Amino acid sequence: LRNFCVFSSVKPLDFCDQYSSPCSSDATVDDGWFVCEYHASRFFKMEKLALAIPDGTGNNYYRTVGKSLVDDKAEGIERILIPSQNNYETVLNLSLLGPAERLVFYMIYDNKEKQNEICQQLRMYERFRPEVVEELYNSTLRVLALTNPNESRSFGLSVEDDLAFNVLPTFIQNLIRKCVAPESLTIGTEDLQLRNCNTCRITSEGLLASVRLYNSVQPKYLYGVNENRLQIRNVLQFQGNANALQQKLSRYELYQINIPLFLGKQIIST
Amino acid sequence: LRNFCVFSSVKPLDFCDQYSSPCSSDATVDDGWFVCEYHASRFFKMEKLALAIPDGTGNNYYRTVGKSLVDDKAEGIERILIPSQNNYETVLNLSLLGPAERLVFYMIYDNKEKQNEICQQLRMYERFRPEVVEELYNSTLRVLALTNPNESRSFGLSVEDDLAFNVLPTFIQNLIRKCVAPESLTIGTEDLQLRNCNTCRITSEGLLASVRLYNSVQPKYLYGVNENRLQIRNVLQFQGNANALQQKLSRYELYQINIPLFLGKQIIST
Amino acid sequence: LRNFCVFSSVKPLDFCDQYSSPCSSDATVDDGWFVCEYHASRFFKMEKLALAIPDGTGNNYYRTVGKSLVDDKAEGIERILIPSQNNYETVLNLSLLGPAERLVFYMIYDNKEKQNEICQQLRMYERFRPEVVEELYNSTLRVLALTNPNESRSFGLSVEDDLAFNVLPTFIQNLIRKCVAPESLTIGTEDLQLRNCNTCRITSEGLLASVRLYNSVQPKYLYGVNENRLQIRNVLQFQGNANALQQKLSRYELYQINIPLFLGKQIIST
Amino acid sequence: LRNFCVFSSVKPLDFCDQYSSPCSSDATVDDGWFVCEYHASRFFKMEKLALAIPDGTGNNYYRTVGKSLVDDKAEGIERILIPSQNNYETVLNLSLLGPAERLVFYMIYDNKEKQNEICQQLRMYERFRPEVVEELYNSTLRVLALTNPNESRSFGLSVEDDLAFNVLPTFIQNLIRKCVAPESLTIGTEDLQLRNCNTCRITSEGLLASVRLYNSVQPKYLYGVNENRLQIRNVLQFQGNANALQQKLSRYELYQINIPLFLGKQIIST
Repeated sequence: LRNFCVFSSVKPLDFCDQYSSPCSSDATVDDGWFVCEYHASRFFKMEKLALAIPDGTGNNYYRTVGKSLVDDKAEGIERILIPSQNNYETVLNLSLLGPAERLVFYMIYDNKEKQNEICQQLRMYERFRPEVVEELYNSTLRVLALTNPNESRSFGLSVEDDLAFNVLPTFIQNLIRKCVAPESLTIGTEDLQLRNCNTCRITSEGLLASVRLYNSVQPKYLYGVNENRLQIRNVLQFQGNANALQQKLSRYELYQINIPLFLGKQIIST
Repeated sequence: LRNFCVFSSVKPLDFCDQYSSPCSSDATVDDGWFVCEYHASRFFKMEKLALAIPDGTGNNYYRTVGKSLVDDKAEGIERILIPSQNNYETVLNLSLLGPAERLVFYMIYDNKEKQNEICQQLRMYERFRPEVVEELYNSTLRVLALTNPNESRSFGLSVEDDLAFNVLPTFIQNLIRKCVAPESLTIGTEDLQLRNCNTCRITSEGLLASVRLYNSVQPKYLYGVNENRLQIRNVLQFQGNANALQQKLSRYELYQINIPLFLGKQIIST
Repeated sequence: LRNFCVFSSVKPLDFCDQYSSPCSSDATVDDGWFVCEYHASRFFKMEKLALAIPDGTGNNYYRTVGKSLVDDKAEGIERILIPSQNNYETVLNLSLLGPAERLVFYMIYDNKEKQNEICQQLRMYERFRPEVVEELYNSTLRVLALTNPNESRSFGLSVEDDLAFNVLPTFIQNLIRKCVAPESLTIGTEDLQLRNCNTCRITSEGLLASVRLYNSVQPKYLYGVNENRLQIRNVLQFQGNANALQQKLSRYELYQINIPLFLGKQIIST
Repeated sequence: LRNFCVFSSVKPLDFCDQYSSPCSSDATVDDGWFVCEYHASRFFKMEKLALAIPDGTGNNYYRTVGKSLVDDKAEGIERILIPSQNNYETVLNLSLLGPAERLVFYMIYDNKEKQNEICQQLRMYERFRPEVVEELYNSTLRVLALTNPNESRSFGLSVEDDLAFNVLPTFIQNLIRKCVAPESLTIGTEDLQLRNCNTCRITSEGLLASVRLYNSVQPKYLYGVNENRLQIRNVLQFQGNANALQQKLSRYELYQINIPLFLGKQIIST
């Protein structure tokens, strides 16, 4: 598979003489997410980060961790990172999306009736090109197949967290497992406390950025804005020169104020 | 003051025809620590980091935060970042240090009797050069003068934390204030939750890295090691190629596993 | 006989259009083992070594000695070099092996009932090629025939060692005699003390590497390992440059740390 | 020191216009013996061998071990490897050696009266060149200085072995320590059983090859023989062709029949 993104198979059904998928350059690497950084940012509101664990000899074990794009001012469903099967249609706005993306989302969340309804309603597009549904269905199925199943992963000390996790679809479970790093990682015979505090939570509505931590990240795929419209809203600004703002302190190494997803514990077998 | 480091005035008392202070390049910037990064790393086991707070217009307010160099395997006094006046002599090993550094440490912690004893015992060095004690005392005094005193700073919800903080010397109090960032910062009219969890603690023995978080930082001033001696100790290593170690994931942006000092809350007045 | 290995006659019963035996290049020399070095390493966990005894004129008498591949960390049945008829099925894992190898092992250890059962159960393979059992049985029988019987060989000063040796099958007895060198060899009229200490033992469970000597041998047929799987286990390493590790001493002739099989005494008649 | 051999300073006292020391090529490496392989073979009847201990990462720790040149037919003082101060004069035949070698041996064994007597008797050679004794004495002293002093070394389970070892001179003690390998070596936290049996012994007469093991080593510095003289002595020879002598078995890797010096246990600190 040259492109591992589950949304890479989405194409204009009407006419595709020359179309390029919007997947980013990371869609060609098998990091286990099966979602490119562009699509993850667009849908699940997160980016990818690499976490390196050293051993003592000079070898590094690498892991993926999600970086939350949710600001501290977001409320309600705006703080939901990955929606669950109970509210994915409302959170992702499936009615507004195109039929191909809607079918892909239905197949991801395992809605057989919706899958059949969309497939039967999409047959009239066969009159344009004879692979409107066949190749899309096959590609999505072969992408989802790779997600099917002494390392252990716990997502909280409470039973309700485990119940919320085990009712999610297999693709969603794999995405959450790959995007959420453990607070404490037991590797070999030693425990590494990556963080003593959590930043995300798993509930009946999916994976949410429950903690309202301050986020100062600049998205590299969601930075578009309409300059033609006039926006009138109060903000706060600083008065002073470099002495008052202490601009010289910028010469030091900057501490990034971001929100990586940390929750639960992980056991890595020998 | 071209050099703001309190230890920059320490010179060989016997002979100083051509001597260069070991202060790093950051000793010439007035960041409020009054201790260079080299000396802070050597004594208080921490480095300097810059924290930027945006406003909304495009201006950044900069602050200093300490980065802990204490590993999770350290025990007891090895986890003490900044010792208090009760145990600074034992923690810093004053009996092993030179007379000039010992006098500087005595003056920092306000031990008048020790100051007078060292000054009277150091008079025999006047026979080499007539400024063995005078210029050192004057420089240390003028450095300490700058540390003398609606912004507020709380270092915990418990009374004992405040009692431990207010019994420290003025220089130590200023260093702790400059090196420890607040968990939540109330700026203007809004609260920014920099971190929901703490990484350091203030007790009767000073500022300690109480939380045994995993540290993967490489000191840039304490990396020396004797290769001639043979060291025999068990460690853990990873077996596998790039596929097993997932080296390709290194192409993503790395999340730094370090321990910045976060504790208490801060109120910044308009 | 171009190939003297007893396991060289094992072939895929189903289809053998182009099959090459895994016997090593030493299978074509009649050293008396009747087992190639590859198969000896695979089953009995030993390699072949040559021992030369000079006379005084310039002629050398050559003998074979087994080199143990068992490490000092092995425990229990992992230290068994050549299993006896009491536990050969468990040690060699006959239930996991193919029917041809199982039949060969049954014939080696003289289990007539198992031989007949396997021969009658293997008749259904005659429908593929008409020599599934006939040629294999004939080759194994003609190989075993060569092993049938004032030189003397003692395998210990205790009676139980002799009792353990004399209850073994003829093929196993010949293999042990050829692979185990004497501690003291009486040749002509003089005794040569090859070794004052023993390295192997013969008991009711066969020939075992009883002595937990350190083994630093690298097998040349058992060096395969799966690099795709991640292995997490603590080991010990040395810190230091060539001066600390004394790498220059590598210019001298190296003393090989291996475990040849030495036990008992041998009398060679004129 | 370009040449670490203690006997390298021995020169013809009468005339040295063009003289080359008989030290071998290993005299320029600081292996801790301070005796070249040629001189060790000539006097103490042993050669040098390298022993490599692996760790688990890929680094090897190297040690020196003595290889005994004493045959199993030697008797009495012919089996003495390193003589002690009680019988070094008789074993080494000091009365037959030259004055320079005799003085070097006296200084090695710490015989002050003999040293002074030889130095005063060697003054008449000052009339040839003015450094007959001065440079030799200085070189021998500076060589012996390097031998002066949680690793531990035991040379037997009996008290008499320790008493015999501790009464030897410092140079002899260092030579025995460097040339005798431990039977069991405790490195780090694990024990490596290099050999379960000993090959040498330490007694009141020094280090001896007590065990009459068969030796088939060919010395590379003591192979000279007078072919002009006729030697008449009975030996044993083998009758037969390659089939009777089993010359084909020479194709296997040969097991060297030599006698490395193994005795006691060694503890290597971290």
